Formats: sequence, C-alpha cells, structure tokens
Amino acid sequence: SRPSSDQTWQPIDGRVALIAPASAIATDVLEATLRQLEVHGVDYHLGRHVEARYRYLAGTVEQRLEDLHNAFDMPDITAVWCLRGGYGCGQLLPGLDWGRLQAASPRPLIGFSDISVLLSAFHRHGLPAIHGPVATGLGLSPLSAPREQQERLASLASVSRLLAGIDHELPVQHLGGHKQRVEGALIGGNLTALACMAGTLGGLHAPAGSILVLEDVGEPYYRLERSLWQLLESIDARQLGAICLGSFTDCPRKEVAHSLERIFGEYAAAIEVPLYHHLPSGHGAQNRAWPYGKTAVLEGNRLRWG
Ligand SMILES: [K+]
Ligand code: NA
Repeated sequence: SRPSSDQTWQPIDGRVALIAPASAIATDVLEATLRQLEVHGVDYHLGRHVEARYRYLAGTVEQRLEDLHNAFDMPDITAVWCLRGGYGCGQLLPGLDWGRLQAASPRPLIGFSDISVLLSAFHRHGLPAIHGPVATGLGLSPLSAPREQQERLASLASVSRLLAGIDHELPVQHLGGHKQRVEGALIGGNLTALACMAGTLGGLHAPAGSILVLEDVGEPYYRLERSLWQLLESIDARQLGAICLGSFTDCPRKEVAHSLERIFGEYAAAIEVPLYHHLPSGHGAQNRAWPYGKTAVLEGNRLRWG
C-alpha cells in the first residue's frame, strides 16, 4: 500500500515456537515480548535455551540446534518465530537435520537480519518462511517518536497478518533497467549476512527468475559494494528477475562521490537485471513482512504475491 498504517493482529492458530538461533537475548526484553504475545492471545512455546549465552551468541551451536530441532518435533506448532538476529544462525547449518524439519507439519520460520541465512536455507529445502520482524521487537523500549513507534507496531502486526493471508502487496518504486513485469520467487534479506555465507553450504538459494530483496544497516558504502560484488558474483546473477532494495539504515554517505542508487544501479545494469527500491523492509521502524520463497510480481509501484 503506502505501506498501510493498519496494525491489528490476526489470530494465530496453534502455537508459535520461539527460538534464539543467533545473538543472545536480554531477559527484560524477553519478558516484555512474552507479555505482548499473551496480550494478542498468541500461544507460544519458549525454547529451553533462549536465555543461554556463549560470548555474543545465544548459547552453543548444540544448544541452539536442540531448540531449533525441538520446534519441529512438537506437534502443535504452526510458526517458528526467531527472537533475535544479529549474528550466528549460519553456524547451525552443518548440523541441521533437514529430514526432521521436512517431516513436520507446516510452520513458517520468521525473522530478518542474520536470520536471512536460515530463510534462504529453508527455501532451498522447500520449507515456508517469512522475512519480517524478530519477536523481541515486541519487548523493546518504545521509540521516542510516536510515528516511528506506530510503524514498528504495524510492522510487528504484519507477521500474523501475513500468516493469515490477508496482506498481499507492498509498495516499491522502479529505479533502473527495464520496466516490464517481473514474476519470480522472493529471496534475499540482509546483504551482509548473505554475502558472509558465500562459498559455504549456506550460500543464498537463488533460482532463476528470483526477485532479490536487499537491505542493510550500519555499513560504509565500500562495504556494501564489497558485499554486493561477492553476493552477485557467487550466484547466477544474470538469471535473476530483479533486485529490489529495502532500506539502508545508519549507512551515512560520508562524502562518498557516488550515491547508493548509483552504485547499486551500476551493478544491476552490468548484469541486465532491473532495479527497484523503497521496499519498506529492513532495519528501520518500517519492516513489513513478506513471504520468503513465494512467487511475487513487480509491476508499476507494487510488489504483489498471491
Ligand atoms: K551490516
Ligand atoms: Na556467478
């Protein structure tokens, strides 16, 4: 839409498994998160190791795998909502039992940031997923600007709304390349996270025709370029349908002579892949959920899925 300001949650049937596959979580934020799930009538299961700490990680690989596997063992679970991104979920890939995950009834995996790595791996294995807010967004101290807090809340609500199938599109703007309709699977997420898996068993799943969404946070422009060069070189980039930029938050220009649009535009043109931007997805208050690995269409000023 604009995106829409609407922030009423839809009911979530069943039970949401909460896991922490990446960075460690604060107890106060966790408790506030759980209280908000109860406010919304959302039944949950809290992973046994979500309060573990191992340097900045939410416990060891083994602890995190125990919780991730358990989320697929339990019969009543209808979604797996990651509590926090940051760093570390790619570490789980060597030990992940894909057969155990595939045997379970459908339960979309939800998150963004570092979680983009698991979203991609899930897509590779035909498992449903959502790129959207992490669950601890519910427990954060409110943003000081009321309008930004409202946008955080609309972004959090978009998870249940997408699970329910009631939201179907997000706004975009064409930036470069051809203007024809593009239809393909939605992939991507955090540029840094995905570049940091290239050359590994967790490299981005990028089938032909896909719409590659990219967002990032906290990066100088040269580092964004370095990540983009790596990621595009590492996949069959010329076979992509489109690149669609979300937000680039806390990435100040610092006197770099070329804009971010110029840099991304140059890379997209060199592979003859059209470029879109202004998708309301990323690390700002605007972080609307989108269905990961699902077919969508870029046409005029919208990204629309069925
Ligand atoms: K980053
Ligand atoms: Na390549």
